Amino acid sequence: MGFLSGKRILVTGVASKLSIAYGIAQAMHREGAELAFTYQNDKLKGRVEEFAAQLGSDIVLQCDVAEDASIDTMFAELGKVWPKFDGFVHSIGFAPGDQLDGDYVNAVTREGFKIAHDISSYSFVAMAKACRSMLNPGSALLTLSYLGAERAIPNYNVMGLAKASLEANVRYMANAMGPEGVRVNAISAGPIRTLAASGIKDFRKMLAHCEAVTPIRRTVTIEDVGNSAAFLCSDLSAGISGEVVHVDGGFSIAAMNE
Amino acid sequence: GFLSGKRILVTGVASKLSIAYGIAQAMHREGAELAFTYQNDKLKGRVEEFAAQLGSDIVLQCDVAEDASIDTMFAELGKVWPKFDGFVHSIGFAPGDQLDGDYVNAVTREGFKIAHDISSYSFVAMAKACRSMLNPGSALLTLSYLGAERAIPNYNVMGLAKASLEANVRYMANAMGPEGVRVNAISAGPITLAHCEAVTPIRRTVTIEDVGNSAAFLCSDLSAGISGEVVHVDGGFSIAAMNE
Ligand SMILES: NC(=O)c1ccc[n+]([C@@H]2O[C@H](COP(=O)([O-])OP(=O)(O)OC[C@H]3O[C@@H](n4cnc5c(N)ncnc54)[C@H](O)[C@@H]3O)[C@@H](O)[C@H]2O)c1
Ligand SMILES: NC(=O)c1ccc[n+]([C@@H]2O[C@H](COP(=O)([O-])OP(=O)(O)OC[C@H]3O[C@@H](n4cnc5c(N)ncnc54)[C@H](O)[C@@H]3O)[C@@H](O)[C@H]2O)c1
Ligand SMILES: Cc1c(C2CN(C(=O)/C=C/c3cnc4[nH]c(=O)ccc4c3)C2)oc2ccccc12
Ligand SMILES: Cc1c(C2CN(C(=O)/C=C/c3cnc4[nH]c(=O)ccc4c3)C2)oc2ccccc12
Repeated sequence: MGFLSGKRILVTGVASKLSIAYGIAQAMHREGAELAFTYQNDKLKGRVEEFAAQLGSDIVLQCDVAEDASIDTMFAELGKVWPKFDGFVHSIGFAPGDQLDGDYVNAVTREGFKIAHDISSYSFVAMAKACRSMLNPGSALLTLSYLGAERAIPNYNVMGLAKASLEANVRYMANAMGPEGVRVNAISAGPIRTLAASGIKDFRKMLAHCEAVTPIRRTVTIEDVGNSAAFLCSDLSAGISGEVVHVDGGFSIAAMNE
Repeated sequence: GFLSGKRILVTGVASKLSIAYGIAQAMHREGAELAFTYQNDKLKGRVEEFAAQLGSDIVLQCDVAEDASIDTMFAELGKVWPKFDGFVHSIGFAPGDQLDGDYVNAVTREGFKIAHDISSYSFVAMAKACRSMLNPGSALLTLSYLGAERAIPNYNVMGLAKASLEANVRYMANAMGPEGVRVNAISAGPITLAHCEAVTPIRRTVTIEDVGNSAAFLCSDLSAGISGEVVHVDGGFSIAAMNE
């Protein structure tokens, strides 16, 4: 048996085969995890349904985290099979295309601010509220974050005015939920390129440097991420709640090279 | 007067107890030329009254909720300070509702939006609206708390906005640096507003004067080498643990 044997985990944000959350799933299922899957809208149903086919899970349900009701009804349907389950993965994030443009001050708008903080940050706790009662004792939550949340990176702009908002969200959550036997963590992924660079400019060159400058001299993979995520979602990490773990190959710990 | 020859806009004065009041008090003390904002017909009275005390009387109606109010105040200010050297962001809100008991239970969609909207977005928003009036060696400032960095019971969604705000500060500095603008936050300790003393290194809380003279400094050219920085004016409470 692999660990997270015995566990039921819901995994959000699975757009593709190179979708990171595809990695989180892989690692988990590879370790005998029974999963469940949400898709955003009818456009992604497909499709993700098939990926869940691959990973041996029936459960396939719409969930547009913009709407409290959609999250409610999602979980309600999920309860039909999983009266209880053991945590979910939050690999959701968005900010209107225009938002991640050039100069931050220029580009950022109240609405772009609103959406980015709603979808990449609030949504995570939104889900936690709706399924709080459905969490077994010893279940864990995870969400995915970036170094933007910690530092100013061009054309990331409002994204971590969000990821920072989301980074604290982790903490307060982990704080409110421990008493009842729940751990909230987050992985600071390096890059790692998936459907997200669909608003990120300058990307082709962006990876090489920072590959020559990462302590390990390669970018981390959806496997590398999937792998720390599965551990952070398994009982092996029983003593880790409220921590923002970096999986960037050590990128954020170097400086001035070369 | 190490702040002399400078024109700074202070927001968020509402009482003698206000942080912004000590900031202004401290700022005039160092010969700064000051301007103020009110947010209510309520507040207009007191703010105007303190204006006279501090020798200035640029006093304008500004509610950071409305992108429109914002630009009109800046427009009105440009008439008297066509250009100036920065502003203090002593604002924060959560319709709370929110800062009572369990975090997850308390928090709501709207509540998350409103906190973030006023406590964090406002700060950049103003910055857009006066980009153009900012003289080189300008300084923006905002008042934060430790709840950004650590989960304080009952601070709840505010923590997340300050987190977002401090993020915001780092970005703003980075965007505005090529034009001589510095941005910083004071992570102030406990003291309008809304027993660390035993655990605090200096064995007392910071005071409006403490925070005052730091703002002053951060907004003067004496703090020339500091930008995008969250200075903990909390008496070293940030950095200690388990003091019996
Ligand atoms: N290098 C990277 O790509 C990188 C690095 C660090 C963190 N992250 C984070 O990891 C997560 C996954 O992004 P990714 O780029 O790896 O894969 P991705 O870009 O395919 O993930 C995007 C997901 O956003 C979701 N989404 C957007 N709006 C939604 C809504 N209203 N309702 C429901 N779902 C919605 C979709 O379900 C989609 O699967 C994001 O939170 C992202 O910020 C990515
Ligand atoms: N004293 C403390 O408890 C403490 C400690 C650390 C940090 N802070 C921070 O300092 C800042 C100021 O708080 P304070 O303690 O000085 O008193 P306060 O919170 O009463 O003053 C805040 C001011 O915000 C203004 N305001 C509210 N909504 C507004 C809007 N929509 N548009 C424009 N202005 C608006 C009001 O005029 C008010 O005087 C806040 O950002 C707070 O988070 C306060
Ligand atoms: C790597 C890397 C990233 C990672 C982190 N991931 C994201 O947060 C993506 C966010 C995002 C946010 N909003 C978006 N909106 C869109 O319309 C299309 C794609 C889109 C992506 C991609 O962001 C960077 C910004 C600057 C430089 C490098 C990176
Ligand atoms: C409080 C509060 C705020 C802002 C002002 N900020 C603060 O000054 C916060 C101070 C604070 C916040 N949390 C704290 N937590 C503690 O446990 C003990 C000290 C402590 C102090 C939060 O905006 C509001 C809007 C409506 C209603 C209440 C508030």
